[PDB]
Amino acid sequence: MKIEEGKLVIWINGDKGYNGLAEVGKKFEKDTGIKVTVEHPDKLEEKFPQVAATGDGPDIIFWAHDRFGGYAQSGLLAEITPDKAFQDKLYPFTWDAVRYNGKLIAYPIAVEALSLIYNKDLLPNPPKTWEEIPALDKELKAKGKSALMFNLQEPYFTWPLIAADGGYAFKYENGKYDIKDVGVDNAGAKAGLTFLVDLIKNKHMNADTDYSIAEAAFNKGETAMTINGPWAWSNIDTSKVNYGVTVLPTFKGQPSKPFVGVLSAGINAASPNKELAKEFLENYLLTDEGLEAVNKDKPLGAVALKSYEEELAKDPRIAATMENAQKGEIMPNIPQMSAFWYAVRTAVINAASGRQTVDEALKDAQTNSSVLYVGSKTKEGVVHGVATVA
Ligand SMILES: OC[C@H]1O[C@H](O[C@H]2[C@H](O)[C@@H](O)[C@@H](O)O[C@@H]2CO)[C@H](O)[C@@H](O)[C@@H]1O
Repeated sequence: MKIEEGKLVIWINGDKGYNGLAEVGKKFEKDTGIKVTVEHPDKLEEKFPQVAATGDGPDIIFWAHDRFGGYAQSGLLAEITPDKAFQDKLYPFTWDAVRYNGKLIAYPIAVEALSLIYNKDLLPNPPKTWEEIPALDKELKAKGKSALMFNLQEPYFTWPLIAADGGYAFKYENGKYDIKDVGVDNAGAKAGLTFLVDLIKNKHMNADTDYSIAEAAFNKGETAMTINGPWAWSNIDTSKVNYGVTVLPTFKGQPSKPFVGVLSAGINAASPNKELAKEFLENYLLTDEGLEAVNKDKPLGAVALKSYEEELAKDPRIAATMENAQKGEIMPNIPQMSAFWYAVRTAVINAASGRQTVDEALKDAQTNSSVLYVGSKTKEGVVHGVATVA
């Protein structure tokens, strides 16, 4: 087989606590002799389905739940078999996130949402509104700093602002998402993206800023604010910055609405190690000690495991995560999410760079948002012979 029998290969995004996860893997190996190798490939959410479609890849894939319906529909995921006693250990909300066509398709790990992160020494009183950011930036620029830097390459980070005044992905009614009813080019979405583009045109932000650039600037103390998730807190702890984590600014008086993700672990349908993967996930990772090892590396957010309590008091950063999560919406897990995200990525990048107007960018994204992975689609070469055209 392509996937090696008798070991586990696990893929997780490079922003998460892969070192802590590897520690859990080493404990599994110490107890059972089964080697666990953790990797963090680039473009994971795309690499996984490409390799899994050919029966290759990791035994276990970690990503937010929104990608998993597409993976399931394409036959890339094993059926998971947690018993009732195991299911009882995790919050019902988190199982809901990984339920697709009635089946649980992955193990939920933790709830993630973006928050506003700010430097208390530069900015003891962070802005309550998006609208006050230009004036704040002007003052900071005179002091050799800037107001705000965050990743402008992934639409996840701009979505909270696009959604604030009325943008939405897929309409949800009567227990169903309507894939023909998209909210990407409505008045609310246009208002939010226009605000973002104005920030860039007015030199308060730079369209080229990505995750690494924003993190480096915030953690060096060059910018007063950033927008990020729980995984980012570890590096800020290491930094010299005295930081707060708080509610995102409002726009037109309405809350920013981050899309809430549940980090989840799926088992590759091609894996010959499905029972090993179940043992590892249920009995090693989704335990107080397992989650602690990952969380101590990079924070997970609000974990799915009911029993977990490694602190004496609440973590105010988690409280802020939850406040933002409650203001936002849970991502759909439907297969159409990949098309939505590709479309909105294009719109934000093109509007931010000036390649298109906001109206044109969102018009296209609306059209483009409204099975995914099979060998004969995902293979990089041709599958028919040239002779066929004769
Ligand atoms: O930007 C589109 C992207 O958004 C989400 O990905 C997040 C992920 O959920 C977070 O955990 C964070 O760590 O990384 C990503 C942002 O760069 C969706 O989950 C993903 O499918 C989508 O492509």
